[PDB]
Amino acid sequence: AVGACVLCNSQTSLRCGACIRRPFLCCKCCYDHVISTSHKLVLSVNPYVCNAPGCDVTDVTQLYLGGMSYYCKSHKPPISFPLCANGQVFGLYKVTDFNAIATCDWTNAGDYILANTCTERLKLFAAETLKATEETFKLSYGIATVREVLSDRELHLSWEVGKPRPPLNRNYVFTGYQIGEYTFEKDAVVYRGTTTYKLNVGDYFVLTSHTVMPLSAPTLVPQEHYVRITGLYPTLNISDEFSSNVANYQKVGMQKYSTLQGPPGTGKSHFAIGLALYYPSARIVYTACSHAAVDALCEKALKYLPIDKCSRIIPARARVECFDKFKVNSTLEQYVFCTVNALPETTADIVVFDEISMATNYDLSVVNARLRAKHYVYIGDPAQLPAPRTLLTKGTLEPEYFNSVCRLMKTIGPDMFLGTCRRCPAEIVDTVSALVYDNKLKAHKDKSAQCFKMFYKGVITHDVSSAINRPQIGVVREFLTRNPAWRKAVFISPYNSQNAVASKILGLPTQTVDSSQGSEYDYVIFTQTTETAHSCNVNRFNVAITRAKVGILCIMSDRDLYDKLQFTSLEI
Ligand SMILES: [Zn+2]
Ligand SMILES: [Zn+2]
Ligand SMILES: [Zn+2]
Repeated sequence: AVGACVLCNSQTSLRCGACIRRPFLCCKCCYDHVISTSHKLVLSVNPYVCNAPGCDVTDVTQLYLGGMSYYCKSHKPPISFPLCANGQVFGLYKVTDFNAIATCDWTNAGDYILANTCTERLKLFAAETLKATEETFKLSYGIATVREVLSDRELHLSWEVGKPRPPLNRNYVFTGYQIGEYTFEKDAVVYRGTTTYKLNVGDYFVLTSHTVMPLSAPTLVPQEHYVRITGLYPTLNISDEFSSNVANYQKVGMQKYSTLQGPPGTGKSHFAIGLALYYPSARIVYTACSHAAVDALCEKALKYLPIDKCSRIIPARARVECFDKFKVNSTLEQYVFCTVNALPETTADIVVFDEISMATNYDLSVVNARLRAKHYVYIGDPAQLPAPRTLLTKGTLEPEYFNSVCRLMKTIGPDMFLGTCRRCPAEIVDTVSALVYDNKLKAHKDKSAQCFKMFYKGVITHDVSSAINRPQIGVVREFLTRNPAWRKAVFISPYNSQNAVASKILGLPTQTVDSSQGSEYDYVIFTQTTETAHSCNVNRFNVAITRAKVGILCIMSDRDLYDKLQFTSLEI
């Protein structure tokens, strides 16, 4: 019970017993906390409570040191010192932002803003507090017990009365009782077990609430600039394919950490793997939050790096099928491909952290904690989608508050920018260039003349809160009869329930914008479904239309985003 103060580091015996993370606070900082918030319980070796029998005064502002023990006003002896005096709380070795972080419920955008604009030690406190609150909220939702099993991909669920019903999408992963992790999709519900188990009638599902480990490492190690490439040895014989990136690879080697903003299809993955080929002896750990982002780096490595120096690290509690062509769990291979949550304790010459828009400060810290590296490279795009904030319901989280890397990218700018989109027809590139990239994204491809927009509000129905627009799906169905080439299109919409209906009426493969990110398709059909904040979010809209290599059809509800699309308008 003798640690360091989360605000000024000063050693102390005092934690805050009201904070859910119980942070060590120094005498000066502990006072400024307890006098300004509803937080009054101060723990030490013993708690700061009235030592008098039966007395229930725990508020430190109402307590005194009577010799060696603690008493309230009613029980203190004549010779006693008030625990709160001259801006201090009595303890051994004798904050506005900290107070907002410590007391907020994380339902408001301003909470996240302050967790990303505060000091570095307060970013870790914020990250721990948020994640603990997120997990304790999971305990609040109602248990689902199996009433009857229809098929191998359908059952009917009995929901706990009194406790709310969680959103039934891919985002909410349940644990069966352990018969493995299970997900659900909309009385018939589609059940997807990570284990093919005969789901017995009477078995129940709960959202797995995990213990939040404390953070120690910063989100971002302190920046060091070097005059020469440090601890890395470049090739001279370097493949013409990666000639464009060489000046940026020499920037990576001349700084402790670097930021790469790579808009869609600009060569992020190419940049990541080309770093290995430019420093052929350097040990590189490839990390991202999702298995899909780590698999994508694996696929690009399989093509350019020797397969006997690559390992795919898989946690023994396997959640979804991931990359199978590398040696599994060989922690010591020159090239290690691992999700942030599964990272081992190791060192590296270079750490490459991919899809940085999806990373939380919690993740940024866990990386700096498990990996000690000569160089850290952060790759992604603050104009693409952040991790879902399940507690955030009031206000939108702007890109500059996604995490510490995105904040640097949006304030001082990224160290390196991939400026040329090679995936998308120019109609899409020009639209997103103006929308989110300040006219700095350039199109390699010509206009395809296969990018179309239709303004059609249709009719919005709701599967609980998830939205459906049957007319917008109807307009698409009529388009498909006249446009046979599009028969191979991926259907994209901001809503699972819109996609479930699109799948039955159209038979097209189906993707939410969020699940589409990092993917590409020749033809995309996008139905905006609604004019909500969710469906009008410029990041989500940017990701939606930059999935397409050849054609896109956008059935829009929002006049603003419709008018911004530099697409051929359709009638009907
Ligand atoms: Zn302090
Ligand atoms: Zn507190
Ligand atoms: Zn008392």
